[PDB]
Amino acid sequence: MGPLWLDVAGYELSAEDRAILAHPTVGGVILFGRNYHDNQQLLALNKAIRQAAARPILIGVDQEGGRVQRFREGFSRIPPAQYYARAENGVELAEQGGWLMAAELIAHDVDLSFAPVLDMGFACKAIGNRAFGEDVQTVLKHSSAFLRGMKAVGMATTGKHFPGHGAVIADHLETPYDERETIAQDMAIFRAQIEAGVLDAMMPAHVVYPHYDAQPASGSSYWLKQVLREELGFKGIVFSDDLSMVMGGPVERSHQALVAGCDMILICNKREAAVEVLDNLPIMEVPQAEALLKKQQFSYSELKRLERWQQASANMQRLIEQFS
Repeated sequence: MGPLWLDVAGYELSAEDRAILAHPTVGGVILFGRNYHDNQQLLALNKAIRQAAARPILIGVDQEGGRVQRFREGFSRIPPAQYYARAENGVELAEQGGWLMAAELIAHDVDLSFAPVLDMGFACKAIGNRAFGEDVQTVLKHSSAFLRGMKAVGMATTGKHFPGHGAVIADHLETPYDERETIAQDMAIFRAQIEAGVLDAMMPAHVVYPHYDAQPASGSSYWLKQVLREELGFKGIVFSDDLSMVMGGPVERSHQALVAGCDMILICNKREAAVEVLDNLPIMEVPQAEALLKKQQFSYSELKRLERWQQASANMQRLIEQFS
């Protein structure tokens, strides 16, 4: 695997997608709703992706439940992360949620979902009910549960959005700011999940914490190195934010993400810029990214035979209905 995650246009690989997936700078492919028509089509495309790379490669997606579920039709609907803690059954249900979400991606040949959201609070319009809670305990208590489900089926985990996007309650510049003099609680959540060793990966917030550092966390040496590696001893993979959203052109920016301390970089919704990176960036391997590869393998028929799937999909459906 190389460092670059990119995307494709639709339901099937084009000639150009194929030539690009064979380039050793690509490490992974991130799928969106636009790449999903139906269960069999999804399987066929993921099979075509792995085939064109002729080498291990990652297939990722943002499948959190609720406001962010790329694949809905033909899947179990997963509730907003927020709901779990509102049932008096929350830990039990969050785990089922995480297990069901993870299990079904895997059943369709996807390695990982970019989750869980470890942000605190609901006031950030963009995070909202994507968060597990408004306080450190609620959040830790329920995302640990979601985390454990993911891991039970062999799915690598990704805490986002470090060091915490849940209080970004402002908005007329290009980059979002969070001007608190301290974000100690928001970050205590990432710290504990790191210490417990339950995250394989971490996605940084594209947010400036002016009290701390001038750069957006996703592109900040302080946040990704001093804080994330040195102060917290995180040992997993570090993603960049989508490098499409100062620093220079595509290849200039990627280079900064990497120097800032990202192990991998995402370039979405801009094919020309991904290609510019493939053509001009010196080749680097990210072998430790092998750790994100899904660890189990099964089909959707085999899965739908576990009592566990039958309970979980029934229990998620009613959890959703319970809080319309």
